[PDB]
Amino acid sequence: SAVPFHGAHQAGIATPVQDRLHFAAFDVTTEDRAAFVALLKEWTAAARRLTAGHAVGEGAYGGLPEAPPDDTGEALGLKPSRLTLTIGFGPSLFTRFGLADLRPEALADLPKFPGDNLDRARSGGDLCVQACADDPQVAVHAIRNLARIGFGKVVVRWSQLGFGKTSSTTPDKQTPRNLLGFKDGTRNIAGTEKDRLDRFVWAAEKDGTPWMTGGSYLVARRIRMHIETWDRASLQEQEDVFGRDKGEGAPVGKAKERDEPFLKAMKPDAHVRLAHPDSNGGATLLRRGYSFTDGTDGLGRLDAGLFFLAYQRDIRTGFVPVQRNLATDALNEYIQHVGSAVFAVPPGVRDADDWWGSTLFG
Amino acid sequence: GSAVPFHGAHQAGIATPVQDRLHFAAFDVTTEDRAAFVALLKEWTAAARRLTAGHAVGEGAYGGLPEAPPDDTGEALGLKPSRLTLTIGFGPSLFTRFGLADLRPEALADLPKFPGDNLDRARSGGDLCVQACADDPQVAVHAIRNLARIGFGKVVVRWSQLGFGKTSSTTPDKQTPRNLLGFKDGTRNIAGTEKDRLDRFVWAAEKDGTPWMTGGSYLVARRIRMHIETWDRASLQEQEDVFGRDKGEGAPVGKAKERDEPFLKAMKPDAHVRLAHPDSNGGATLLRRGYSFTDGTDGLGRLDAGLFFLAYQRDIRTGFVPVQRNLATDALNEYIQHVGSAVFAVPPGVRDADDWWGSTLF
Ligand code: HEM
Ligand code: HEM
Repeated sequence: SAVPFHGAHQAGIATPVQDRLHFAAFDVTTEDRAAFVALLKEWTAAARRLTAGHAVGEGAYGGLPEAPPDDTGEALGLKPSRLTLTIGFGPSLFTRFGLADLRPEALADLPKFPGDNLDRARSGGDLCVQACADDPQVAVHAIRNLARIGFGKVVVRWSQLGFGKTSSTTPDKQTPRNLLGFKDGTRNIAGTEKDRLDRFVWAAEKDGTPWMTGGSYLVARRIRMHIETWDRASLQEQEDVFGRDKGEGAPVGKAKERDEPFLKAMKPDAHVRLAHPDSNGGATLLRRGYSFTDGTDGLGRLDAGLFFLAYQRDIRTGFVPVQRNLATDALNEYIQHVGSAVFAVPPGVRDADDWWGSTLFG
Repeated sequence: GSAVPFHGAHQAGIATPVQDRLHFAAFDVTTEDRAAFVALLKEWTAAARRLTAGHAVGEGAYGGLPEAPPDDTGEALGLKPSRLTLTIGFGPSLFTRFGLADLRPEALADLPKFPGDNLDRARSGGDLCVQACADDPQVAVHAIRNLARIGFGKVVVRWSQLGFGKTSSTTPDKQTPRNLLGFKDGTRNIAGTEKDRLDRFVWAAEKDGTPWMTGGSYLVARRIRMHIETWDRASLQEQEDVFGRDKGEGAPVGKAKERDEPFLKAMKPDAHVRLAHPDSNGGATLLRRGYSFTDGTDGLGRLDAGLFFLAYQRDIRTGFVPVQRNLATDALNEYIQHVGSAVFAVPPGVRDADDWWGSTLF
């Protein structure tokens, strides 16, 4: 029911994937480094309470009548619901507070990729908070109260709600399906694979940026799906796009979802074949994304897709080579990348006296 | 994760326990062929039987001819029914078509202008609606998406609204949920067990003057934006004064327990509960069944937040209209704005496997 907040690493990366997401990018409006550090400390105090299912500050009620309550109250009576709060720092943060020479080289700007149609207003950001929980109101409450605590020092640049599986009704070892109807997550780095996490996800001291040791790098892409076009494709076209069948999710020519793929049996521009580590010099990613459905656009089409999140030890050797290799992906006909951001996710909060960003700000 | 029975004298999704998630879609009709529209209603009813039982529509999501699109888009495969209910309604504009003019119920009244309205016409109205409620958002989206696909060329989605969490209750024996202002919302509603009150206030009766509507209800939908910046800087006393209940327990002012009966004379004259209470409106009583929403940011550095208000009633003229008229002096008006609106006639239930949505009208 709760996930420990403290550790060598931030929670919400290798910890079990929760049913819901509220992801928010913030822009910083203060130039005062001391005021920003103060905020990080207050945010960390609030996060400790939130992830344990307690209200922030003095609480949501019972205080002075003439004062606004410290907590806005909409999570009263709810459980912690495995809430994790994961903070990250965008490249643009390092132009402030004299941090320019502390930007990690692994926090690389992404190139323009073919077919990008990025909405500037739903891209970038000085920092992010990823709120994952099994109850979406727990996640929203966390973001709403962090933004309220930060008011005057940060503003919300963009936000995205997402959903995965509903654990109360769906088994844990069942692979969830994305909104194209295919199982999504079969060949991924699991949180149990400590060695693969050290190799592919966690920043190491020898990587060149000491304050990031134990952190990770996050790529976020809001990927719209062209639902109505996809739904008019034949079953064979859909399966040819991925290289797996739709019902079982087995690789072509195999029987079971978890059978290892035979890449030469897939079409040359099939998604799995292009994204597989063997096709990318061994590049391997921790995918931790969520489906979204925001409504319908002005043409009646479903505004839906995948809020893709990938964690890696170095953006240059993780997301960039794989996404570059998708230049000819058969899936490109049915998707469009419309938002993007990258973040350096710092190491964990070690104990009750530590605070978000302490290794960077000291 | 269980199924809610689809057949009955009334449609499910009204008196039914309120499910965690909402996907509401309003459709406009694009065909002038009454026969083709009746055929759609029958095909939609057949799909709804499958969907509410947790089965795929038509011949299924895979295993068909490779060269044909699958009958079901597949993203709900392996999921439980999740208490999915599908509730159809007919908007007043529908009755300008198919020779239905003289069948428009008088109880399906157009709403007057209310002070403070700022209604977006694009996200208002609609020839018909489908309310999809379920505990699993993927199940709800799947249902809307597949109904829309089946209806291609005969209906188009006009607007849609997702609700990430309920703000209503038809089960007073379960915990009352909170809206994004942090107050319990749903304490004094109509419970699904209160058969006499549902007959008096919710279900249309033959004697009311429209026989085809016997057993149905009337639905008002209002999209309400919340000014959370303004609210969140108000004092606790101000917030509690606005409603007439305390924030922590949700008891009427002066009393100890949520479900103690309000003593209205102890509330401020402009308190929401005092103004909305049946005793202040000649006995007018509503079944409220709304959900919270957030659609990103407002572009001004803040989270967007609202309440998608849904009310069912026996006659719009004796339910929503008098109550909302009495809210002209509501203290809550300082913190909300109605920005979308629609009314629908919700026909009687689908009696058995031979029946179909709208059969008593057509
Ligand atoms: C809407 C967009 C996308 C959809 C629907 C999608 C869907 C899928 C599916 C169905 C699979 C096979 C099952 C699995 O192993 O998870 C898969 C695998 C994979 N995808 Fe995607 N994907 C999308 C975007 C991306 C992007 C943007 C990247 C990276 C830049 C990516 C990288 C991968 C990787 C690495 C695998 C595993 C390949 C393997 O090792 O077998 N995907 N994806
Ligand atoms: C964002 C908008 C609104 C919010 C935050 C809100 C909030 C509340 C709250 C906190 C209660 C007290 C607990 C309860 O009995 O449910 C309440 C009661 C009630 N509300 Fe609202 N409400 C809103 C809009 C409306 C509207 C538009 C109507 C009808 C036109 C309405 C009608 C009622 C009724 C009939 C009651 C029960 C009064 C009683 O019999 O005691 N509300 N509302």
